[PDB]
Amino acid sequence: MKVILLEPLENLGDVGQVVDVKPGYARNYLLPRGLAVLATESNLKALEARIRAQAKRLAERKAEAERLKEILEN
RNA sequence: AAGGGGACCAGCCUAAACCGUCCGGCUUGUCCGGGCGGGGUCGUGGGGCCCUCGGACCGAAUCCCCAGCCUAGCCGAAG
Ligand SMILES: [Mg+2]
Ligand SMILES: [Mg+2]
Ligand SMILES: [Mg+2]
Ligand SMILES: [Mg+2]
Ligand SMILES: [Mg+2]
Ligand SMILES: [Mg+2]
Ligand SMILES: [Mg+2]
Ligand SMILES: [Mg+2]
Ligand SMILES: [Mg+2]
Ligand SMILES: [Mg+2]
Ligand SMILES: [Mg+2]
Ligand SMILES: [Mg+2]
Ligand SMILES: [Mg+2]
Ligand SMILES: [Mg+2]
Ligand SMILES: [Mg+2]
Repeated sequence: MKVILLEPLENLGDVGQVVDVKPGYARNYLLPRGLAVLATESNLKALEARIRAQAKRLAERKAEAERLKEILEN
């Protein structure tokens, strides 16, 4: 049962990682405790749409820095 | 059971793709979901989306009117 970790978890994986666990662990532990959500298609693109923003909104923190590394060093 | 002979005869709407809008959520958006509207309905497969071209007949099982019919009756030959 693939689920999306919402927290860095011991020997399981990092936050945002999609790992496989037994169903009982998912519905009776990981899911009612907020530690993860199930890897449905519905909130699978939710994950792709956040890695997207961060990928863009981080490289923008890089593109603007250069727009001054070129100015000031000159 | 197929097949043959007959009775009757009639075919339709939708889900999904893709658009639009509204509302919700807080994993902030090219986000997810819920509505509603548009789209669409097929087996030679069909539909969606993008290119070129071509630009009125059909018609309900729904509604209206009417005939007809039903719920009383009536005329009716000649000792
Ligand atoms: Mg047979
Ligand atoms: Mg027959
Ligand atoms: Mg919608
Ligand atoms: Mg619809
Ligand atoms: Mg429609
Ligand atoms: Mg249609
Ligand atoms: Mg239609
Ligand atoms: Mg329709
Ligand atoms: Mg048809
Ligand atoms: Mg065939
Ligand atoms: Mg096709
Ligand atoms: Mg008919
Ligand atoms: Mg009909
Ligand atoms: Mg009489
Ligand atoms: Mg008499």
